[PDB]
Formats: sequence, C-alpha cells, structure tokens
Amino acid sequence: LKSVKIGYVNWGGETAATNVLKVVFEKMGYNAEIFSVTTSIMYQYLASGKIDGTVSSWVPTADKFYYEKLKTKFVDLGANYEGTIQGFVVPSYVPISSISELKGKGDKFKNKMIGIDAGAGTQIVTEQALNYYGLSKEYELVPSSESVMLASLDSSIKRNEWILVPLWKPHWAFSRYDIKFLDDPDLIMGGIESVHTLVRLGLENDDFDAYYVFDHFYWSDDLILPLMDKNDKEPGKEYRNAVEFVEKNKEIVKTWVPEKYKTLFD
Repeated sequence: LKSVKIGYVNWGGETAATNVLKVVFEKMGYNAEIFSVTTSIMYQYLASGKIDGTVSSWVPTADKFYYEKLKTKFVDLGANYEGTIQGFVVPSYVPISSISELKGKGDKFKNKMIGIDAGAGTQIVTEQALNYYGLSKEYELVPSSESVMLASLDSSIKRNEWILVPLWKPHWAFSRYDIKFLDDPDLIMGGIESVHTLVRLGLENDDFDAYYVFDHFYWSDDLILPLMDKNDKEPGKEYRNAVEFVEKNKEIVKTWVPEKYKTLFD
C-alpha cells in the first residue's frame, strides 16, 4: 500500500485531527502511519522529510521558537483551523482580570503555575510571559502534561482553590468549567491565531494525492470541540472515534480529498 506519515504531539485537538486524517488516508488506500513525538522532534522530522506532514503547527506565536529556525525546510500550506488563543487562565471565582495583577499574589497560588509538556510552544511562551511581566521569581512554572494540568484544574475548582494554568482555545475546558483568560496588555501570548498544516519539501512532487489532502484539510469548532470532548470522556478511543467522525461527517470529509476518491466516503 502507498505510504503517508503524519507527526503530531498528543494534545487533545491535535490527536483528534491527526486520527481523523489517518482514517481519511486509510479510506484512500494508504498505510497511514501517525507518530506521537515532542514538538521539537515533530518540527525536526518535518524538516528532514522523515514525516510527510503535520496538522499541528500553532503560529505565529506559540511555535515561533521552532518555526523560525526551520521554515526554509518545510512548506506552510496555510491554516487548517482559525481562531486559536493561548494565555493565562484562572477559575472565574479568582478576582483578578490581568496578568499584571498576579504580582504580589503568589501565596494564593502556592507560588506555582501548573503548565503542560516541557518544550510545547505554549509552555515556552508562558515562561517568556512570566519573565516579561516580572513574575518569574514569584511563580514557578511547572512542566507536566495537558492531562495533569487539566486534572489539577478540575481538582482546584472542586476545592474552590486558586490555580493558574496556561490554557487555550479551542478546548472543552471553557464549557465544562467556569474559567477565564487573564488580560495580556502587551500581547506576549499573541492575538487570535491559527493552526497550520506543514508538509515536507518534496511532497507535492512525490505524492500529489497526499499533498492535496494536507492542502484541503480544514475544520471548525462545531466539529473539533465535540470530538475533543468525546475523546476526553472515552480515553483510549481516539482512533475508533475518528472512524465514527469520518462516517458522520461525509460531506465535509469529501471536500478534503481529490475528486477521484470522493465516492469512497459515501
């Protein structure tokens, strides 16, 4: 069978998207392999062509550190999703509105910001924001993972305790919990951005059908949020739930594939 390789990092939305594309390529007759790696390795592998594509690039702000360094070694096809935001998040019952109001209040947070995976773009920029706003001596930024960060948020809110986390949209946490972004006066965390699809240098030449799918993949909150939420409630079922997603959203999926293949999704 023909081959395509997709790199991703195991955050909820990117794992949802990557498993959906895996299912799409399988239905087109590919041995579609997906590879769960670190952000750094995903970008490295893309640049050396050891994967064919990623649908996980958060730009320009979150992934600046990786993207700027390697942009001559991949092709940026545009956005597959528009409307991202990353930033500092607290439960709504915490009575501050801005990142600067955190100054002097470290004690209420046990002097910690409960973060995600070391090296994630959002984690990098969060550390840069803590430095910029003069908070880094008072708040220790803790690396862990999306799962640990969300379990800690869930725990703190049930206790009615203050907690500070880096969070982002799109995420079901904003509908499941009453939480808020803090204001970011100098926009260190970026404005509203997008997730892009990047492919290796030779892909357009080598496998135009695979290029076409990467080039046409696009979706929105009404598809990704229910899927991210369902996957969270059904741990370990992301591939099965992607199979169901592709069956349930035939017409949209059709738009991502060359004419030749569209009836395979009927």
